[PDB]
Amino acid sequence: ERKALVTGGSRGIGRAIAEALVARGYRVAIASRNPEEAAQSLGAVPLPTDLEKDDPKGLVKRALEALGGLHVLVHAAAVNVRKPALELSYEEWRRVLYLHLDVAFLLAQAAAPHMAEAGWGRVLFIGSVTTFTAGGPVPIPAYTTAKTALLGLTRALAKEWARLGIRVNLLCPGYVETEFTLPLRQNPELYEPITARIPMGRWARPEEIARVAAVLCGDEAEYLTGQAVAVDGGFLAY
Amino acid sequence: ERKALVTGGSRGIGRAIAEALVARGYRVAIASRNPEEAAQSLGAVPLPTDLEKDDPKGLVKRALEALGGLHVLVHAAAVNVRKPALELSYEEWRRVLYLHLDVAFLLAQAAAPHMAEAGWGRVLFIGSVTTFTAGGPVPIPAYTTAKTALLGLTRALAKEWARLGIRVNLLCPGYVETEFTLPLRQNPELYEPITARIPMGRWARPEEIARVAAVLCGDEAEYLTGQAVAVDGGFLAY
Amino acid sequence: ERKALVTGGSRGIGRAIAEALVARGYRVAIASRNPEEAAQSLGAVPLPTDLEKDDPKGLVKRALEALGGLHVLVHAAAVNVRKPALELSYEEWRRVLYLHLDVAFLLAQAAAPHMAEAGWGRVLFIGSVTTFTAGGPVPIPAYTTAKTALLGLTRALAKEWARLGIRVNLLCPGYVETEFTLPLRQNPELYEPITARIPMGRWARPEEIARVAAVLCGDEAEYLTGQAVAVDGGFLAY
Amino acid sequence: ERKALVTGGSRGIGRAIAEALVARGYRVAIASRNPEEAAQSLGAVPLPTDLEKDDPKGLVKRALEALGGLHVLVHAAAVNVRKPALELSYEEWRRVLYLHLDVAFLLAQAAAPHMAEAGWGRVLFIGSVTTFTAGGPVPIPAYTTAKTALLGLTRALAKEWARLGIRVNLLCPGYVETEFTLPLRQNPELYEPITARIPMGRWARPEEIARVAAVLCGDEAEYLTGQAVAVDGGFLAY
Ligand SMILES: NC(=O)c1ccc[n+]([C@@H]2O[C@H](COP(=O)([O-])OP(=O)(O)OC[C@H]3O[C@@H](n4cnc5c(N)ncnc54)[C@H](O)[C@@H]3O)[C@@H](O)[C@H]2O)c1
Ligand SMILES: NC(=O)c1ccc[n+]([C@@H]2O[C@H](COP(=O)([O-])OP(=O)(O)OC[C@H]3O[C@@H](n4cnc5c(N)ncnc54)[C@H](O)[C@@H]3O)[C@@H](O)[C@H]2O)c1
Ligand SMILES: NC(=O)c1ccc[n+]([C@@H]2O[C@H](COP(=O)([O-])OP(=O)(O)OC[C@H]3O[C@@H](n4cnc5c(N)ncnc54)[C@H](O)[C@@H]3O)[C@@H](O)[C@H]2O)c1
Ligand SMILES: NC(=O)c1ccc[n+]([C@@H]2O[C@H](COP(=O)([O-])OP(=O)(O)OC[C@H]3O[C@@H](n4cnc5c(N)ncnc54)[C@H](O)[C@@H]3O)[C@@H](O)[C@H]2O)c1
Repeated sequence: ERKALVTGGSRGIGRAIAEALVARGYRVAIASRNPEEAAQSLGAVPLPTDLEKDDPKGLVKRALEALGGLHVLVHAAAVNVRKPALELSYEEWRRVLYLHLDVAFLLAQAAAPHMAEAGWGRVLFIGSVTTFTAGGPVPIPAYTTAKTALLGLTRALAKEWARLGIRVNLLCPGYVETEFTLPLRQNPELYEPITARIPMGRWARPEEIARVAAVLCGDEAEYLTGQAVAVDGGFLAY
Repeated sequence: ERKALVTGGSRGIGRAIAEALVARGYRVAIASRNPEEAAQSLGAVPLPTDLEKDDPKGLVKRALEALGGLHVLVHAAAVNVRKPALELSYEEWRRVLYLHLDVAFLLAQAAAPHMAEAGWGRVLFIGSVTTFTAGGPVPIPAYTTAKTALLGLTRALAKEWARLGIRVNLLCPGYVETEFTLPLRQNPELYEPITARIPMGRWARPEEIARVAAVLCGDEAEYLTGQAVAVDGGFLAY
Repeated sequence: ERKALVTGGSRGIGRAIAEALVARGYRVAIASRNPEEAAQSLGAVPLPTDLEKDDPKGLVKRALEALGGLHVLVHAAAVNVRKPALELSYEEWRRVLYLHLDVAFLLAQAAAPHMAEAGWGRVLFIGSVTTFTAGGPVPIPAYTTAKTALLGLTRALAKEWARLGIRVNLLCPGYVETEFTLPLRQNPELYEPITARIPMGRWARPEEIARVAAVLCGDEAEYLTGQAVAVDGGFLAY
Repeated sequence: ERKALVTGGSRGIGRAIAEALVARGYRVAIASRNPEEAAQSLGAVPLPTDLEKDDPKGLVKRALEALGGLHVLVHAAAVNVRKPALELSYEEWRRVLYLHLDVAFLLAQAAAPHMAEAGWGRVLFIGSVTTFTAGGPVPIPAYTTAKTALLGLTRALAKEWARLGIRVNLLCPGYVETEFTLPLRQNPELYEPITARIPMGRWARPEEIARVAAVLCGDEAEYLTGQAVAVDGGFLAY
């Protein structure tokens, strides 16, 4: 019955979220460049797309048609350029901000009318501990800016769409074991100082993050909107 | 199998949380001055106590004995003195801070060893939108101070007990329909300006708040600790 | 002796900041489309530019040449498209994000080497109460997103440039009497609900905001960096 | 002309603040157990008191009489019990909360009428990075709770007293070189992991913190109230 679109649903956190939603009985479509294999394994509809180039409006239209509706949107598609501000080019800055922020806006804007028609919707953007900090030993100014910007977008859309039955929140994972953060794990000068600040003493498994994502995509969030929810093993609280 | 103690479990939010936990299969004990009737209706163990006077350590000991263990602690017992700072006496200030904050510390401190023995625990303190604001048109300086203090306590205990398998979080409800907030609802100069700032356009039902409380008292919060989670219909985001 | 560039220095807050810096003995250059008259009145160097189109790098180069150095950067140039998310076009979204955020990054990136050479620098971005909220009754999703994004950029640049002697902060004014907010003041449904939330009971004068801006552009901020400083008459605290 | 009372004014940050206020032409009184020597060196009026036992109301009365008025209140008196929550006794918990929080409330409550009579006042509470975190490797749950509670009190009093001409803020210093933090500096396992997170790469000198305190005790803060201002060398932003 609930129809969901998960971008970045072929790997890591996005895949875990798609998995959790399927487990809840949702009909799910995953979008990535080569989603076929993961979709078949997952029991989801594959929607091939390059979100760094393709019109987000088109993906939402394809999702609506493929699923027979659209109630949930999760934007997990990931990219990054880990360079200090003085080294980063404007092109690289825009590449990161476009996929993380602009596409978030465009996807949500396109999906909202469908959720409104159903009188129920859930938009879940993915933030980071960098929504509240600058990444510590890691040089990620563009990413930090984009993930913090998402909290403003979250509040803004939540405010405007609340009466339409749509809830908009920002899931902020801590340090999770996925391919995206391999560079962090392979550099002791990055991994050790960071992990020393995680009270639980370990990084998260994608499925542990997805447990909370599912909640934010369900009836549990009926009165929860315009908020960031950090699932970081205690990192920010340290 | 999971054993839970819910103070303030005979009415409002606390009762709704106790209800939600029983629905999850948890064995629950509710503590309030006259919990008998609610406990029988709820399917919970009654633990009569006046938390404004009785040693919190004693209540935890009684809960452990009554339930055959203790994995979850929810402190919802409520009181307030709605007077401006210049009118408030030190006694009144202490009355509010004691029940909301000191008792939170004492209950958690007493419960932690039991959760640690089990290798799994959940502590849920109850915050407020006043954990982030001063209550707007309502004169509640002591309450605001206590609910904000709880976020510091939440971070502190989460940091220290993470390795013991205990998660500590602060559920921050927005404006909820309970007896505690009747004064707000019966004064147009309070109710209208506040409600105009709630994007969803309505106050919450206790059960809607409890849906999230249950999550924070379950496996969904395995990697979620030291955080405030606001369930306010968009109020803070407005 | 300290050389400062203030974009948006011909009117409102930017003009007040330029004024305050000149009062501190700083040599100031103001940038706007037609800065001549204000510059002459102010005792500042005029730098004509259209920051919605002209390469930010070029403006910084011109400022360095005009002032004989560059130690302080204040980005106050303003624009907005007050339309709800579902009405806003991607072009309009980009127009707001470009001037408020992208240009902030580009200007700071270009100015940093000059501040580093001097071993002392101050970057002051201008945030808003929308860095922490969604603007309440005002439909400003793009602006909210940009002003919140600036806090991430502030933290990121502050972290990377601290050792170079540069401090980076975000001054977040509340509701100020300038031409930019005239639309808010001329609509009772906007002005009254907002002002009712300002404890001081009145909007700010640009010079009152500039008093704090000057501090963040001086030696007082030697150990203050990567922070937002809200000057809002108590609005956020309400 | 402006009269100020600085508790904890004989050493460290409090002394530096008293010094900065005297430099601004304020008539200052410092309160500590043995303030005589520092007061004479400082050019301030000594007010002997043990704030862990003596009625705060009495100190304010003595300050009013000694200074011929009272416009500014800075509460820097310090104490701490660095023990984990499970080791900490309720007495120790109360000792920390009383001096840091209860006394802050009592002093401000007593001073407000004097500031109101003058139509101008400044209350400056002292927070910490633990107003936003749990202290990292340092076991300070009571202190963390108290310093976070102060932000709630700050917002609450700022809201209620804004119309009286009083501004109330929370100065949150990072890691400062004073006797109070010697234990941190003498333990490599504490000092190194903490300092590695300070972008500026060094701890602050008390006078650097006082530069900002003075601003919050002056006309610069005319429109700044109910806020925390962190002066931490970039620690929180890291
Ligand atoms: N890994 C972490 O520790 C961590 C922490 C906080 C936030 N996040 C956020 O979580 C989200 C998921 O990241 P992850 O770690 O699971 O990454 P991942 O590398 O495991 O997965 C990235 C997904 O995005 C997809 N993708 C990449 N480029 C794409 C494109 N051009 N078009 C469509 N899809 C594309 C991939 O195919 C994949 O399905 C991101 O928004 C990321 O910034 C991750
Ligand atoms: N109602 C709201 O809108 C709202 C919003 C944010 C936070 N909260 C918080 O939620 C919690 C619950 O409040 P609520 O609105 O459900 O209140 P409520 O009046 O509905 O219930 C209060 C509970 O505390 C109990 N209680 C009162 N005094 C007690 C004592 N001395 N010893 C033991 N138990 C005692 C009552 O018997 C009852 O079970 C509180 O911590 C409150 O501050 C409420
Ligand atoms: N007015 C408020 O209540 C308020 C509140 C919070 C934040 N702010 C922020 O403060 C800053 C200043 O706004 P303000 O209210 O003083 O506005 P303003 O209208 O008074 O001044 C705007 C300045 O930007 C300049 N400008 C506009 N377009 C430009 C362009 N294309 N190129 C170069 N300069 C251009 C103007 O010429 C002028 O000097 C902005 O960043 C704004 O978002 C304002
Ligand atoms: N040192 C830091 O790195 C740091 C960081 C953040 C916040 N703070 C806060 O700054 C404030 C000042 O601390 P500090 O580091 O300058 O400490 P300090 O040890 O240098 O000075 C403490 C002051 O409090 C006084 N004092 C102690 N007990 C007293 C009592 N019973 N009655 C009256 N006065 C008493 C002392 O005599 C002294 O003047 C405190 O509120 C502290 O928690 C300090």
